[PDB]
Amino acid sequence: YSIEVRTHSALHVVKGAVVKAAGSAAKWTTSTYVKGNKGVLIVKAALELDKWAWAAMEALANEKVKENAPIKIYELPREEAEKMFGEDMYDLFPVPEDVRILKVVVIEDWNVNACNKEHTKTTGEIGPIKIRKVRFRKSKGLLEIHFELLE
Ligand SMILES: [Zn+2]
Repeated sequence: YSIEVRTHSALHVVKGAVVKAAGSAAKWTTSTYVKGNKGVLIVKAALELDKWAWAAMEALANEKVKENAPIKIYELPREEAEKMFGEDMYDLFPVPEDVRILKVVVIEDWNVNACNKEHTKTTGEIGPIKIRKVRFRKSKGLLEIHFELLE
């Protein structure tokens, strides 16, 4: 696999970790990016989290990785997808109304996201995930998770 394919799959794993560590008050992604072996996940955060969160997120992310869980894909009609997954599968960008069929990524009881990119078949292929930075921006109610993979 491409390092960026892996880093991108890691976004899904890391997102799930953030939600598990912080609950549903940090579950809406505003934006993300992948550059080589590095990725950044930014989510809306209603609350500042405790001193254990950063470490908790990294631990949870890596645990999901060794679990080597399958990264499922459902390519369904938009209406069926929305019924099956709800608004949860969307990020905070608009998905043109003419897109009537969605590819949605599912890591069972971890993360659900409408995404048309390539992914690893399982979480184990991602390798160790390292979170070198977590920045909470109080006034904007935004939480940034910076992480990186091994090439
Ligand atoms: Zn994706």
